[PDB]
Amino acid sequence: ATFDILNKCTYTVWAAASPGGGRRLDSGQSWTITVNPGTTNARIWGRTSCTFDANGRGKCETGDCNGLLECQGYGSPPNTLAEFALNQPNNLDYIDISLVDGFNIPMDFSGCRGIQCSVDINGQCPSELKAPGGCNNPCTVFKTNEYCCTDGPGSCGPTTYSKFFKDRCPDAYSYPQDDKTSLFTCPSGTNYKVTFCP
Repeated sequence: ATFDILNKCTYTVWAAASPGGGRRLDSGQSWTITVNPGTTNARIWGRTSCTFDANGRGKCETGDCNGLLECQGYGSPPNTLAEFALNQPNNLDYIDISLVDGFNIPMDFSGCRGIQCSVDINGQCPSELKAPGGCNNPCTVFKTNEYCCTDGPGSCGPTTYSKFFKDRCPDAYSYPQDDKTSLFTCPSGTNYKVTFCP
């Protein structure tokens, strides 16, 4: 599938993708990439307040991926995530927005359907979760089963912290096993758009 990633934010967002790399997107700028069929574990995100040298090495305030402009792996929370797995059994793509790795930039992720998390989550973030330039999931900050779901299927459920996210962005994953209301499919052959600050 092709993904068009567009920055509508008034500030620069350094877009990233696993797999795909990364690009500086000033306001209004787009980057289009191809992710091949069968790819799983994939994600697109944006990074805020980056500094990079002439070789693309540096650091971002949110979503940094091992200090590279061109990501070769996942970023550091908090980062709003567009997650996808392509061309899975029965020709289904599995898509979602996740806040399980935190929020940093409001996002729209569209394909056969539009999913959005566009609220001022940073401005309303609980003091327990606040991070420079974003809002961490409780699981990232507090390493307990109640937030992280490590103890098996059904061992965790919504918490006052997951609900902070879920009340505001009902369609995104708010805790690791938030599947029934956050996991979507599109028929395979769909193409996608990720928009920052929709």
